[PDB]
Amino acid sequence: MGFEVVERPNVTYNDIGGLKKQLQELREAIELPLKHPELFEEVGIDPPKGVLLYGPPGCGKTLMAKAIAHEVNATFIRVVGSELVREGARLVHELFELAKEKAPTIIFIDEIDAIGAKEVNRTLMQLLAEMDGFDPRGNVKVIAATNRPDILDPALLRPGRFDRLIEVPLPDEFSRAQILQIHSRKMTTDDDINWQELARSTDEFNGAQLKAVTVEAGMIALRNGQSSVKHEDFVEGISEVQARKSKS
Ligand SMILES: Nc1ncnc2c1ncn2[C@@H]1O[C@H](COP(=O)(O)OP(=O)(O)OP(=O)(O)O)[C@@H](O)[C@H]1O
Repeated sequence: MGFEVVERPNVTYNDIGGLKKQLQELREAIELPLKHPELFEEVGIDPPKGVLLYGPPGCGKTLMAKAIAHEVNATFIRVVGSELVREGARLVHELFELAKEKAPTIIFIDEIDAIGAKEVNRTLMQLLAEMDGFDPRGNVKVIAATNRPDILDPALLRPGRFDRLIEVPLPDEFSRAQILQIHSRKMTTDDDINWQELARSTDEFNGAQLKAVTVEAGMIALRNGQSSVKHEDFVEGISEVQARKSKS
């Protein structure tokens, strides 16, 4: 095993709420040079080998990464940084070898800070070696995620590495309403549902907690033997997810 391999992920840009601007930057960074690498050679600019997504948990970094891979017909391989801390230089190598074999590939490195906090450590040094190894205009791209871009060893941020940075922030009020709608699409909801009030009531929620709200709302409707989900069900679901946060 070692790291998640997904032959072709079934996630699209329509599954992502809000994030239009940051999704566009990532598409311009990875999708454009994959679909039309010849343009980047004509103009004489090396596209980025690594894109670092940063921001708080559950705001859709992983989503975006899977969605890119889908659009561009690539394999998606995921490693978790905290799992790479024990060996593991060997594992980073096997990762990039496989990724080349199953190319086109999108490598997603979660929690990169676990490995690259600031003659460097042996696992981190493999990541550096592997990225200097493969060339841009090539068809293996790396995407990394972290809370703390400030705590990263500046060696990761040097040219030819993760020299393209995108902030993936908490959803704004409009985004939150989209996120709830998106995760309610498979589920019959009343016409009388006020998505925008629900969005006002979820100040500081992330995408994962908004999805969880949809899930509890659906579960409350079930326990009540309803055949559709009511506004008051979403309001109780918000209240439940807020309770769980408090129970870290
Ligand atoms: N903008 C969004 N639109 C739709 N769903 C979202 C969004 N953000 C988060 N979610 C939901 O929450 C779940 C977790 O999100 P995701 O794993 O992408 O967050 P993250 O930024 O990768 O956090 P981390 O990598 O630190 O765990 C996803 O499965 C997704 O379904």
